[PDB]
Amino acid sequence: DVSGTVCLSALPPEATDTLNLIASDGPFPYSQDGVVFQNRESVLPTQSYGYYHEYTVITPGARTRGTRRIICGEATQEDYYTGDHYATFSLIDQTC
Ligand SMILES: Nc1nc2c(ncn2[C@@H]2O[C@H](CO)[C@@H](OP(=O)(O)O)[C@H]2O)c(=O)[nH]1
Repeated sequence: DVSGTVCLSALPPEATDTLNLIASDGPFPYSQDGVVFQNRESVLPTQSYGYYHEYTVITPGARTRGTRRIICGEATQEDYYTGDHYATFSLIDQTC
Protein backbone atom coordinates (compact mmCIF):
# COMPACT_ATOMS: atom_id res chain seq x y z
CA ASP A 1 0.00 0.00 0.00
CA VAL A 2 0.83 3.62 -0.69
CA SER A 3 1.69 5.81 2.25
CA GLY A 4 -0.02 9.15 1.22
CA THR A 5 0.76 11.99 -1.27
CA VAL A 6 3.77 14.30 -0.69
CA CYS A 7 4.29 17.58 -2.50
CA LEU A 8 7.31 17.58 -4.85
CA SER A 9 8.57 20.67 -2.98
CA ALA A 10 8.70 18.60 0.28
CA LEU A 11 11.04 15.88 -1.18
CA PRO A 12 14.85 16.19 -1.69
CA PRO A 13 15.68 18.42 -4.67
CA GLU A 14 17.25 15.50 -6.48
CA ALA A 15 13.64 14.10 -6.78
CA THR A 16 12.86 17.16 -8.93
CA ASP A 17 15.91 16.44 -11.07
CA THR A 18 14.87 12.85 -11.77
CA LEU A 19 11.30 13.85 -12.76
CA ASN A 20 12.91 16.35 -15.20
CA LEU A 21 14.96 13.65 -16.70
CA ILE A 22 11.94 11.41 -16.91
CA ALA A 23 10.01 14.14 -18.86
CA SER A 24 12.88 14.75 -21.33
CA ASP A 25 13.47 11.03 -21.63
CA GLY A 26 16.87 11.25 -20.08
CA PRO A 27 19.53 10.73 -20.42
CA PHE A 28 20.08 9.35 -17.05
CA PRO A 29 23.08 9.06 -14.93
CA TYR A 30 22.70 5.17 -14.46
CA SER A 31 22.30 2.54 -17.17
CA GLN A 32 19.64 0.82 -14.85
CA ASP A 33 17.43 3.89 -15.01
CA GLY A 34 14.19 3.02 -16.71
CA VAL A 35 14.15 -0.79 -16.06
CA VAL A 36 10.89 -2.45 -15.03
CA PHE A 37 9.91 -2.46 -11.40
CA GLN A 38 8.09 -5.74 -10.74
CA ASN A 39 6.01 -4.72 -7.70
CA ARG A 40 6.71 -8.29 -6.44
CA GLU A 41 5.77 -7.49 -2.87
CA SER A 42 2.46 -5.95 -3.93
CA VAL A 43 3.11 -2.56 -2.08
CA LEU A 44 1.73 -0.72 -5.16
CA PRO A 45 -1.52 -1.36 -6.95
CA THR A 46 -1.62 -4.55 -9.06
CA GLN A 47 -0.91 -3.83 -12.74
CA SER A 48 0.47 -5.84 -15.74
CA TYR A 49 4.23 -6.47 -15.91
CA GLY A 50 6.01 -3.41 -17.36
CA TYR A 51 3.40 -0.91 -15.99
CA TYR A 52 6.04 0.31 -13.40
CA HIS A 53 9.61 1.51 -14.13
CA GLU A 54 12.37 2.51 -11.68
CA TYR A 55 14.70 5.61 -11.78
CA THR A 56 17.38 6.55 -9.29
CA VAL A 57 17.08 9.63 -7.04
CA ILE A 58 20.76 10.55 -6.43
CA THR A 59 21.85 10.54 -2.79
CA PRO A 60 24.46 13.40 -2.34
CA GLY A 61 27.83 11.96 -1.29
CA ALA A 62 26.87 8.30 -1.90
CA ARG A 63 29.30 6.02 -3.67
CA THR A 64 26.34 3.73 -4.52
CA ARG A 65 22.96 4.37 -6.06
CA GLY A 66 21.74 4.43 -2.38
CA THR A 67 18.08 4.04 -1.38
CA ARG A 68 16.06 6.71 -3.11
CA ARG A 69 14.04 5.94 -6.20
CA ILE A 70 11.21 7.26 -8.24
CA ILE A 71 8.71 4.62 -9.52
CA CYS A 72 6.54 5.74 -12.44
CA GLY A 73 3.21 4.03 -13.36
CA GLU A 74 1.75 4.35 -16.84
CA ALA A 75 -1.04 6.74 -15.77
CA THR A 76 -0.89 10.51 -16.08
CA GLN A 77 1.12 11.95 -13.14
CA GLU A 78 1.48 8.54 -11.37
CA ASP A 79 4.90 8.69 -9.78
CA TYR A 80 5.91 7.32 -6.46
CA TYR A 81 8.88 8.15 -4.23
CA THR A 82 10.66 5.66 -2.06
CA GLY A 83 13.48 6.69 0.33
CA ASP A 84 14.02 3.17 1.85
CA HIS A 85 14.74 1.04 -1.19
CA TYR A 86 11.15 0.03 -2.08
CA ALA A 87 9.93 -0.59 1.55
CA THR A 88 7.40 2.40 1.56
CA PHE A 89 6.14 4.72 -1.31
CA SER A 90 4.43 8.03 -1.37
CA LEU A 91 2.67 9.38 -4.39
CA ILE A 92 4.28 12.54 -5.66
CA ASP A 93 2.20 15.64 -6.16
CA GLN A 94 3.95 17.85 -8.78
CA THR A 95 1.45 20.65 -8.30
CA CYS A 96 2.92 21.68 -4.87
N1 LIG B 1 12.10 -5.03 -3.58
C1 LIG B 1 11.97 -5.06 -4.90
N2 LIG B 1 12.91 -4.73 -5.77
C2 LIG B 1 12.59 -4.82 -7.08
C3 LIG B 1 11.40 -5.19 -7.72
N3 LIG B 1 11.45 -5.08 -9.14
C4 LIG B 1 12.67 -4.67 -9.38
N4 LIG B 1 13.37 -4.49 -8.17
C5 LIG B 1 14.71 -3.94 -7.92
O1 LIG B 1 14.74 -2.72 -8.77
C6 LIG B 1 16.14 -2.47 -9.11
C7 LIG B 1 16.20 -2.44 -10.65
O2 LIG B 1 15.77 -3.76 -11.14
C8 LIG B 1 16.94 -3.53 -8.35
O3 LIG B 1 17.28 -3.09 -7.06
P1 LIG B 1 18.29 -1.79 -6.99
O4 LIG B 1 17.43 -0.48 -7.06
O5 LIG B 1 18.93 -1.89 -5.64
O6 LIG B 1 19.28 -2.08 -8.11
C9 LIG B 1 16.00 -4.73 -8.15
O7 LIG B 1 16.24 -5.37 -6.89
C10 LIG B 1 10.35 -5.52 -6.78
O8 LIG B 1 9.22 -5.85 -7.17
N5 LIG B 1 10.74 -5.45 -5.43
